[PDB]
Amino acid sequence: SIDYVEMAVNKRTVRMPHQLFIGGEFVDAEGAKTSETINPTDGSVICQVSLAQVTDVDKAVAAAKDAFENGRWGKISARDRGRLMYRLADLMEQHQEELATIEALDAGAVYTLALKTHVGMSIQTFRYFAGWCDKIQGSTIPINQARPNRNLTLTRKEPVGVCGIIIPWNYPLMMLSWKTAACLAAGNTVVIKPAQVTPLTALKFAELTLKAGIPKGVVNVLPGSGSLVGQRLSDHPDVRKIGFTGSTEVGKHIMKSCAISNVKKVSLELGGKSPLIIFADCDLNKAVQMGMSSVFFNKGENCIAAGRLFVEDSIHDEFVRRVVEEVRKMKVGNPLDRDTDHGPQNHHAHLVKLMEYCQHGVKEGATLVCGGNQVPRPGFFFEPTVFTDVEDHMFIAKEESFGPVMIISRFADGDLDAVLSRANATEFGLASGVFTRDINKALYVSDKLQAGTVFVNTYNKTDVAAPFGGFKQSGFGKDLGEAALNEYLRVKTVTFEY
Amino acid sequence: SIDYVEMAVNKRTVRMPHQLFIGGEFVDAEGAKTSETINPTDGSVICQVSLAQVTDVDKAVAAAKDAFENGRWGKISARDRGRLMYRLADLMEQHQEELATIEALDAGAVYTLALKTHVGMSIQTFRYFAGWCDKIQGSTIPINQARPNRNLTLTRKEPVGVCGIIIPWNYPLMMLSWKTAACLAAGNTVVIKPAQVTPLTALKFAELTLKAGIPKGVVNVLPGSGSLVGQRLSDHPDVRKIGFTGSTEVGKHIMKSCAISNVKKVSLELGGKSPLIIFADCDLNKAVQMGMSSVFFNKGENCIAAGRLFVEDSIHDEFVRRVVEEVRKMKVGNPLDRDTDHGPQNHHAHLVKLMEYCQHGVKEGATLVCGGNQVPRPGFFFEPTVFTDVEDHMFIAKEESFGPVMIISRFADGDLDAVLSRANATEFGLASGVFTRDINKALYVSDKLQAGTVFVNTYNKTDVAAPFGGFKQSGFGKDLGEAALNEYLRVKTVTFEY
Amino acid sequence: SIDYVEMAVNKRTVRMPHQLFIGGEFVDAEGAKTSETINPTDGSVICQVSLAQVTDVDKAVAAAKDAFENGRWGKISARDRGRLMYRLADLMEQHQEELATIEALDAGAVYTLALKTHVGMSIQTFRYFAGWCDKIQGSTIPINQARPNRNLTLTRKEPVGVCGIIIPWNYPLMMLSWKTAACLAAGNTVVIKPAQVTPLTALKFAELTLKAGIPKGVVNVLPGSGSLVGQRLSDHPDVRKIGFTGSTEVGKHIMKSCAISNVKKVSLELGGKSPLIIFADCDLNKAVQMGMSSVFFNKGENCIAAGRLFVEDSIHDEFVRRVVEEVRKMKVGNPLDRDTDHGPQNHHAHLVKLMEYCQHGVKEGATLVCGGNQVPRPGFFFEPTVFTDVEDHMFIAKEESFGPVMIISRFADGDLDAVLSRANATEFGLASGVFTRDINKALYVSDKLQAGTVFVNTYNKTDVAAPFGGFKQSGFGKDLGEAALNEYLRVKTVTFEY
Amino acid sequence: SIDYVEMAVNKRTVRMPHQLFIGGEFVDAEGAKTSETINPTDGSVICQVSLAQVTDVDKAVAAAKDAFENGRWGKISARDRGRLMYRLADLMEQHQEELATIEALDAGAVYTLALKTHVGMSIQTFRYFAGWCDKIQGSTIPINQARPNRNLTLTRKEPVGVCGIIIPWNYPLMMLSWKTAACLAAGNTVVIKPAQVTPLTALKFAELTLKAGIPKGVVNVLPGSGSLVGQRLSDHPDVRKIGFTGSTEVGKHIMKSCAISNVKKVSLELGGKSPLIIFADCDLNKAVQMGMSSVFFNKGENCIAAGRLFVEDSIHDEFVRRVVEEVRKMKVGNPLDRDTDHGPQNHHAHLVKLMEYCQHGVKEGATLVCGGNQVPRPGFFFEPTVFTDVEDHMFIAKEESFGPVMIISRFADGDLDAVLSRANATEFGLASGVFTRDINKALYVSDKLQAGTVFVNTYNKTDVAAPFGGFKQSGFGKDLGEAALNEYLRVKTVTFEY
Ligand SMILES: Cc1cc2c(C(C)C)c(O)c(O)c(C=O)c2c(O)c1-c1c(C)cc2c(C(C)C)c(O)c(O)c(C=O)c2c1O
Repeated sequence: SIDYVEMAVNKRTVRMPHQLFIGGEFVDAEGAKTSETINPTDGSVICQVSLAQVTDVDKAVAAAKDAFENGRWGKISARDRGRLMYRLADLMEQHQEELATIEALDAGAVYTLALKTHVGMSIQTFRYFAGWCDKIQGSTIPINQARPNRNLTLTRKEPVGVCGIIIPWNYPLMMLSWKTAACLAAGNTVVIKPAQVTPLTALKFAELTLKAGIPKGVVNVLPGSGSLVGQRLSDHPDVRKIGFTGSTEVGKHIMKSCAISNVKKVSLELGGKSPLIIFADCDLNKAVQMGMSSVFFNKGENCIAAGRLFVEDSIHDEFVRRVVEEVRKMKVGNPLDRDTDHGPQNHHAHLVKLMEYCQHGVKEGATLVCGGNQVPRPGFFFEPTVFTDVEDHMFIAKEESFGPVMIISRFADGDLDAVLSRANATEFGLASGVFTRDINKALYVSDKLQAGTVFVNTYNKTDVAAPFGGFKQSGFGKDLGEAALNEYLRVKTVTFEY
Repeated sequence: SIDYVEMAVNKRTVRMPHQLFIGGEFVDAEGAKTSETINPTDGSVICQVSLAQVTDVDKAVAAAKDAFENGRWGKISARDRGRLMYRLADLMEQHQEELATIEALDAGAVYTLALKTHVGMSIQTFRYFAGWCDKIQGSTIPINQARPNRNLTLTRKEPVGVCGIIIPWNYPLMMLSWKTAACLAAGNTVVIKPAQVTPLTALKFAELTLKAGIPKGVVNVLPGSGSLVGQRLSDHPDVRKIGFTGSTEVGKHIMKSCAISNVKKVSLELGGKSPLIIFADCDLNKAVQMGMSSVFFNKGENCIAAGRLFVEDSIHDEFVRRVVEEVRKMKVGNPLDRDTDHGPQNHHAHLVKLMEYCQHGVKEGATLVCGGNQVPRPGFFFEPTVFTDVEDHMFIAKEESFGPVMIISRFADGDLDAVLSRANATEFGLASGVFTRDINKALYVSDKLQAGTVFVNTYNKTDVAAPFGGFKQSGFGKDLGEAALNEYLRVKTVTFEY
Repeated sequence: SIDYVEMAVNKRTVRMPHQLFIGGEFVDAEGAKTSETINPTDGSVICQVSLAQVTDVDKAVAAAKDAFENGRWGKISARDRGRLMYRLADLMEQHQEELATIEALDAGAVYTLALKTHVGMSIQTFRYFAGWCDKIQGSTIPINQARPNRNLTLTRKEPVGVCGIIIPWNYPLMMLSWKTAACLAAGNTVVIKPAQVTPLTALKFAELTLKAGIPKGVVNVLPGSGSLVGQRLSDHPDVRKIGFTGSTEVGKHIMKSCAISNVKKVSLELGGKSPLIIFADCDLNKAVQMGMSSVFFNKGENCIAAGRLFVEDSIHDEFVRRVVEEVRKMKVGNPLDRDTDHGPQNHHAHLVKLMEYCQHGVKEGATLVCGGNQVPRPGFFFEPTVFTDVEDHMFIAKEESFGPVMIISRFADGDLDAVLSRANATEFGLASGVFTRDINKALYVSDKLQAGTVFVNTYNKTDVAAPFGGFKQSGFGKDLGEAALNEYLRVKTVTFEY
Repeated sequence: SIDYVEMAVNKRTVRMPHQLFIGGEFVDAEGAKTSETINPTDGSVICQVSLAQVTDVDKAVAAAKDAFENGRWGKISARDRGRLMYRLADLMEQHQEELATIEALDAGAVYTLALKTHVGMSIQTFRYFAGWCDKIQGSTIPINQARPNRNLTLTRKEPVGVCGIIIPWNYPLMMLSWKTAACLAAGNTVVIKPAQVTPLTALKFAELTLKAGIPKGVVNVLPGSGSLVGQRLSDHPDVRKIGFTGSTEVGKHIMKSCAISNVKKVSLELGGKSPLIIFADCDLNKAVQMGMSSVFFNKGENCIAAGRLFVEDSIHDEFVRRVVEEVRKMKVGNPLDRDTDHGPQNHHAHLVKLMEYCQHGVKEGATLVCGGNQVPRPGFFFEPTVFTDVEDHMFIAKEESFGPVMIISRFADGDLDAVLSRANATEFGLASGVFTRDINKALYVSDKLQAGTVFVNTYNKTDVAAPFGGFKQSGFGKDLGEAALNEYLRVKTVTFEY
């Protein structure tokens, strides 16, 4: 009998769950504590959400150890687990207008992608990663056949324990499923520390599993403070695995728990500085458009998006002045409004956090080729900014903006390794990109970039079986791929003899 | 023109290298600093060995970045790399009397295994792991074939960088090669922080590569202090990977560098508490002998050896009183002496470090069924001790002895899960064992033990293609196997389109 | 608008397809030719089925070359192919009472397995082998990196062409899916030459794909004469691959087309002489029961079933006299009748074909310990026969019975290699078996048997990811496993350079 | 005490073995039968070689079943087998002047490649394929873990039996080793039916194994008649495997034994019609030279060499008239003579067999742009011929020449699929080629060619780890690669339970 302040918004009764779903039920935090959520389109508040404490971390990793151990999920055969996980996708996509508008409402994400991605892109990873439940294998090798005896082996892939779930702030709901598939499938159960700014898409998901009847205590979400609930899950002895994506900061401090508390594996992701090295030889009509889609996607709140958009001289002002036109083409409106092409940032201070970045570089001597300050309306709409020719020593060409701020640079006509060593030199080593058509110019674009997905001639390809991770300065541990069930599952050995 | 105080010992001119082989040559430490080595058979000293400083860690990870980058090893085709690594095995096994007697002399290891293991067991892993040089593969998947375009992919396996080499103290030379194969092969070069108590087997190896002409700066060894040279390699920015085996201690403090300095992967191993659950149903003649070989091997200095030798009641005193006879059968003598069946421990205080362990349990109420104190001769020979019936709460049945101290326990006749939950409860989760013949009693021995190599009906199988690692409380990262070239090699992605 | 003589039988409207589904539709043979089907429970006929000609083999391998080339299946991306193949499993298992009762009706298979296997066992291999559609890989090696140039490679796995489908007679429907998964998945399309005695389970499957909307001309089934339709598919130039299981005869004559017509690969399976070497040490209660289930399964029409049931002396009459009781325990009734434990053979003359086998050995001097002749009822029920002690030179201990005729032999108490060389000497080298508990007696049971699945302590394990084939005298080419997509997919090479 | 008519030729005592090395010794054929060898440089004879009978095929496959079964090779551990096979490479390359000049003398091969390839290229495949002796693996999967029991598996890779060795006529010695590595390594032994025209390089190899002391009866070579010794090995029951490369003819008649005699696997290769589709965009200086090296290599006796050298219009006469100059540049001389760039064909009538091919096309209307008839000197030197513009219907543009007869065609400037469908239409589907630099023109060159090694921008790369085979009309079964030990080794299954 969970309570909801029923929100008949966007032609649908939005019920975004408030409680802390634990032990089979949604419940409040310590003493009926709470934590609100913000309407980023206006700065408004939406509703009340309980915010757990260190009172709860004693409860989640002990109550979600029920599903792991005793009930249905702990032991049911390989089929119905996926077959139950698969039925989730049956209910969920039916209610995309729930997860579309909600994530259109929670994190202000535009409705146009709120339908395609914010439910659709989740519908895929439910069914692609619900695959390997009854399909995962041993691989068991030729042990020493010890004469005069006869030997054997069979290693295997086994679940680990209980896991940590730190969804980032930017992509709240869809990046729940991207970490609700590779975690549950490996045999274990989950306990989620969502983003509390937009936790209402996250908490909305588990209610469907309620009807969907997954074994009790298999999935439990947990809003909370920044580094208490995270740390309290970051140090508990019971927890076995840990999922997070966010700043570069939290890890080097959170990764000191893992040197101490319980040596359990770690899974952290950091934002990046993808250099999108556009030559001019590619089709200039698409060198700008998908180039313009390369950065300004989903109002700039893109995880890997390339904020250093190199261009050859021959098309720069061309690419600029055309893109300069394209910077004007966008729509700023209600994300649930179909025509909306640009919405507000996630949060209030962050629009500040982006603007000074603009202000930083502009003071350096940066060609503020448009905007750079807040769109003059409630919420935190920001003017899509376009710098120019900013070299590396400046502060804008090193910091992660976290905004739709196209921050160009430039090089010599046809350069391969030098300026791309201005694409190679950034320590944020997540993504990359390139455009080209003569691929005697894509033979040296993708070999040498020490990046984690060394694209060529495209970008923006959020698709389920693209196995993904990051290199040095944005984490380790791969998501959205087969290795996702490479670490999540523990390797046993055996060694018989007769 | 390296200098050696030529040691014509054991019918052979022992030249154990003293210097710090860097930049292509063996050289001394800071200001001609040194660090001695101990003769564990007598407590004597052998010779002088320079001990590097933080002056050197600026030199190794910058000079061994030469082989990686510019010379032969950085770029030569896949064949001659193994073909050069393979020629190493041509020279080395010819001089087993070098690495046999030396390791018979350095770490006091008996000659009987000094020939079979301390060179022979190294001769294997040179040639089994010199295999995959020109044999390692991509595995490149079906990317979204994006209509109306046509797509592709090809991931790959790439070297990482420069690595850290902390050979443990116990198995000095052979465990060099076990980490001189999986490291060099992946494309990178190596820099070795050996055990300085017995660094003279370690430093002896690289001289053969000198004749063997491996590319310069590919292999460089480095004696040094405990946690300076280790830490100074534990924090440098240049270093990319790190190899160590030793105490459980150093990691939880060393693993705080990896949360900070440069996030590079880690590879650490800790000693263990393998419960060797001998039923009586196995052949009692071999239930004792290989059981007796299960612990007392190479004078107790065994990395995974089972120091909790469970036995059913029916054979306990039988297994005891027979093994009690077998505890007497052993030889204590010069390890290079063929008849020697038991030598001294590694080091002086450690024989203390083992004896109080004996003294600890005996004060608890432990049946000191023999010995327990130092063999009355120079060096640090120790009397093979046999306790009995020691339950878990005591200090001996929880601590790692690090000695040939057979520390029994006991259970009910035919028990499967309970007493093996006294085999399951220890957090040192490296090895295991079991004996049995009716393998309706090996169906529940090996499934449930949360250990890393869940043996059945044998033990002691140091062989090259037995892929090995540890579980929770002794590290993470697998050695001596195919996954050894699973982490050492970085995964790239590509994504074309036409 | 396919026609069906609607059969409201077994509480369900059996529509078993009659036509020759080609070019997208079910259609009749040459000139409206036909070929009937037999009710094996009674000798009755069920309905009319067109029987194609050499008029059709010009049509199938030219019309099913449509799906391969132009329509949806030829080019759709990796996902929906499985996603369309997966939706097949959505419809099909819903109508198990169709494929259960039909195969309960077509081939007289008992309903008890008609539900579990004759639809259930097909439901698995739809979903396990619908896996590898979007999951199959290249594996692309280190080509000579030719200095002063720079090289590469990427091999791949590609579909072959059009294939040949000869389902055997015994397991009509379920062995359709076992060859409807590994064939379709590799990129190609299929054309089926089913068993015309029981083609009504086979032809029933493709109607569901009609609703299931697989690309046109991807699947086409074809009843026909014995060695015309088979030969006419055995010699056509267009056909690229060929699937068949049946007698040892047809191949050595059919394999002369492959030396001539078009050199395309071949896939043939032959029945076998699995020696099921039961020691007595195994649990005698299960040494008989699963031993009795080892032969008499699905009324003896078992593909690999062990018809030489060795036993130690100590239990022979015991195992006999108990099994002698068990030979009486069985039910002979309507296969769709739940209590039915034994049904008729497939066909009329075959019950003859089995009885003389009985008659053969009995004339030799065989202890006809029960029955041996026809059950006195319509259809062709046969009395479960049990011989004894028949040695090898006789005709029964060499011929394939193709019946539930438990044909024992015997040996010395505890013999390992000699009598098992009466298990080793038979050239039918498909299966094997053994029972044992002390597995110092399963150390020499399974090493030396030159068989294709060298079982120990079980049998009867028809499961999807058990990769299966045969050795010398029963074919070559493996089914029900990963190598199934090892041959079906052609290996390309490439070799770049820059 | 083998006899040799000692030939102190080429500054070295050529001992080419005459006998039939069987049962450990070299011996003569039936009744001291013989079979000569021809000096192709002059038509001269070299010496006497016994030619076995069907008297011998009773001896080889029974005497070489000794090594397989009883002696050293049957059972010695994995190391020394390669270690003995590896020592072969120690002796053999030392005597390259033996195998260089001999093959310079036997098959008239030029000394320039007689050193690099005819011993050097053999020295590689001895050591690359002597690798996998002690390195080959199981791969043993997750069998149904059948609750309430606990299951396992371990498949493996096992030797097959005795094999058939039909070295072709063209590349006599080096193609011995290419089939002396993948055969011996898999556990079995070998019996060689070499080319009797040039059997003196072949028979020369096994003498070194005599000193090299491989286990007796592991290797036995056998000169003989065309289709008796081949057929007599083609039908024997004992033989298990079969190796041959030669005409397209012998197989479709020899492959009728395999449908009958003993169903054992088959390995046959046929010559090809590689279309070497040179665009003009590639460097025209190398478009001719390596193009000219693409066909005229080792005096035209090239197994896969592209005898249909397409060219764009823009460079045709250019490529022609320059290559026309290059057709003149070559040297015709003694193959052991260093300056020799062109030698005679293998045999007397074959130079006829090539000339009428010239005569065939020239009568069709072919531009005989040079030569076309015999070089006017003893032996069978042939004038390097260059046709032009010959379209497909003619006889020269369909037949395999088997000569250095550059037989051009032509197309439209920049054509991709049409004229390459004159590269795609030939049913000889072994090799291919292409030149290009803008690899928007190598994106459609290599995808669609139904060939077995779909080259781009190079050719002529005989290297050991290039896994090789053929497509439809030149055989099946891959050589010089990892799959070479994919078929040669039989797959076992096991299936335990507890
Ligand atoms: C991967 C693939 C899947 C296809 C499928 C799926 C959905 C089953 C079809 O259904 C289908 O109809 C296809 C036919 O078009 C088809 C197809 O062509 C390819 C393909 C492609 C796109 C490019 C290749 C290249 C490029 C660099 C040009 C190679 O270099 C190369 O070597 C290849 C070979 O491996 C190679 C190749 O196989």
